[PDB]
Amino acid sequence: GMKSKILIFGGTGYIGNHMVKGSLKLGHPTYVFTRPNSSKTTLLDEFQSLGAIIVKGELDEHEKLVELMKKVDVVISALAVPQYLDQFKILEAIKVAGNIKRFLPSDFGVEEDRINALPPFEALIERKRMIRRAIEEANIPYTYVSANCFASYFINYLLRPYDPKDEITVYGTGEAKFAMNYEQDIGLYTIKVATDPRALNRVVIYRPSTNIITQLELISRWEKKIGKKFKKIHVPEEEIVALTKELPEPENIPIAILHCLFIDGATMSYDFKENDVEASTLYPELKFTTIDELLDIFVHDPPPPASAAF
Ligand SMILES: NC(=O)c1ccc[n+]([C@@H]2O[C@H](COP(=O)([O-])OP(=O)(O)OC[C@H]3O[C@@H](n4cnc5c(N)ncnc54)[C@H](OP(=O)(O)O)[C@@H]3O)[C@@H](O)[C@H]2O)c1
Repeated sequence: GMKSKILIFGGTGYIGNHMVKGSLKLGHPTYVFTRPNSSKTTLLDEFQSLGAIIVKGELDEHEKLVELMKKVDVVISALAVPQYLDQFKILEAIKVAGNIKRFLPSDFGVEEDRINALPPFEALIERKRMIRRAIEEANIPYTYVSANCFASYFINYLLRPYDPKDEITVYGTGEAKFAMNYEQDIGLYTIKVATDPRALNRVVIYRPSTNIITQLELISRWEKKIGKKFKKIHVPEEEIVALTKELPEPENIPIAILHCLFIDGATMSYDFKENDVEASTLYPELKFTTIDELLDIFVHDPPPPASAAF
């Protein structure tokens, strides 16, 4: 009834599917824009069975976007890095429609307006900021979400639980702190704040105290969980730096993220600004799945590994 109608772009995506599910679970009328040449047919069928309205089309269909924007209240973009400036197509429709109550561009990472990485990653951040400036310039109501590290994503990446190897690779010293959150919670919380007046025109950061850790600490705890000690092999920072300069694109981009995440610890290298909102504090009936709980999940039923597109 009163439920805001939510439109999600990139809904079949890695993090996008969680926003679609949390939206439906929260009883929000949910529209999912997806490409006709969709290969996520089985996932779309699932969304459909959950009550979601599927809208096939291309971002180039400006008029379709405009007429669609008119039927919804909230717009969330969970598009991949390759499609970042394409968000200007979504932005143009919103502007023409004029009725959008909240717009969440595709961030869901580190806090771009307060951290600096190597040229490769610095370039992608610059783009996100371009989007942000355009949003504020037009006075479009928004919410900037810094979700920090996708947990299942990085546990698979750093621990390779689907590989009984005796060694484990540590980037840099492994002493750098970072925060990692379960993908399911990132989705649910993003939907909550997209309608939370407390997040209107604000930067929301997902940093629950129970999800801050270093590579070494993560490894050490995984070891206790499974009762197996691993041989640690470090990759010097200087080597990671050289690679970002040598390796081509997009190969060198995740190399720059790794340095920024696990070597620089850009997800913990800053203190909260006055206007910042840390989401775990917003809802007493909700909580982020903790690291220990996450390790438990990877023991009882580990989720499959995944790689982001660059
Ligand atoms: N913080 C972290 O640890 C972390 C990790 C990974 C990603 N991220 C961030 O999360 C956001 C989304 O990442 P993601 O990996 O979830 O995205 P993704 O799964 O790679 O892609 C999202 C969706 O984009 C649509 N799409 C793909 N190619 C397209 C094209 N050429 N034109 C139009 N639409 C296209 C697809 O949907 P359809 O097939 O339905 O059209 C796809 O499912 C990004 O901003 C990314 O940087 C953060």
